[PDB]
Amino acid sequence: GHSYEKYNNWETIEAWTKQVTSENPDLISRTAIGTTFLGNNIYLLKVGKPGPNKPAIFMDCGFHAREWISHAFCQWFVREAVLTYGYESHMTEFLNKLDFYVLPVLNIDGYIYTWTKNRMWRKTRSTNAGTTCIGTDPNRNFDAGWCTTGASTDPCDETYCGSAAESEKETKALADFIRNNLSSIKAYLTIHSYSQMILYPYSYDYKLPENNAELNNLAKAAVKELATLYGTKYTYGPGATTIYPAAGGSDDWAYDQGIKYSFTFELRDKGRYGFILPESQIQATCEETMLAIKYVTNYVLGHL
Ligand SMILES: CC(C)[C@H](NS(=O)(=O)C[C@H](Cc1ccccc1)NC(=O)OCc1ccccc1)P(=O)(O)C[C@H](C(=O)O)c1cccc(CN)c1
Ligand SMILES: [Zn+2]
Repeated sequence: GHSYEKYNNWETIEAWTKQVTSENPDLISRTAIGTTFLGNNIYLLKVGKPGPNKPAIFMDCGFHAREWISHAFCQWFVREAVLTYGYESHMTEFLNKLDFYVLPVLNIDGYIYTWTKNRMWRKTRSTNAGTTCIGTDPNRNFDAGWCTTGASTDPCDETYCGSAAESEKETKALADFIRNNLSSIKAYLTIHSYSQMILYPYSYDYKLPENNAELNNLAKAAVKELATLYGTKYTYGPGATTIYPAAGGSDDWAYDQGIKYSFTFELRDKGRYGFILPESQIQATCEETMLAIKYVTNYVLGHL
């Protein structure tokens, strides 16, 4: 069975996407935007009060297989949305005025592998010609300074950038969807762990985005807001200087598509447990993260 305070395997998450949609058809619709390399369904949940000509925010989780708290957050977010709609004024206004496209698990094949074989797997599970080595790093697979830095051209490495930009069915599916909905998508949020950061462009180069002052101010406010709940401290900044230059990232790509608010989140913790964050921290992690996501949403809506 599904639990919002435990990590759920894909079979369970999948069943959840069907159930939560069935239980909230006036707030959620489920579509599939493609299949993974191993034929799993890439579900996308459209969360919001249905209406014509609505702007939208896109959020994905589960790019990297071992970052389990990421997957957990997308599920937590959906429940908060549906349970509080009509009662909490902000979320009610959010869902009335816009749609959240929530993609709960992008790299499903990798996620399954972390359950069945290797808890520390990161990449996809696609095969590579000429080698037994498996998988491409999805966050090096986008058309953003593709493979020019912070990436490997070797299929055996954890940062393999792929045979070409969007060589992975999963990243192609995500890019295709966003490209088809550019007119409506006003912000792109991509959830990772760990390190407690909010990153914004650019990561593929040290250059700064045209609106970097605004993004910095937005990130600073979001981290302040996050800290109010449990005191959790995040840092923030351009990806390249805040972690390290890394080309082919989905956040850089989305931004260069014209999506002016594009952020990567790195959730708890700072390395005590790392990727193996205990389920006992799921609730608190998700609750504080909600505050930052809602803050960003409120800002974006107020600046349409
Ligand atoms: C613990 C997290 C910070 C993950 N990092 S990781 O699993 O250790 C692998 C990652 C691989 C890499 C190679 C070359 C250049 C940059 C990054 N290494 C890394 O982040 O090392 C730094 C580090 C290590 C431990 C704790 C904090 C920071 P991530 O979510 O996988 C980081 C993410 C990525 O590597 O795709 C990322 C790095 C730079 C910029 C962005 C924004 N697009 C996103
Ligand atoms: Zn990651």
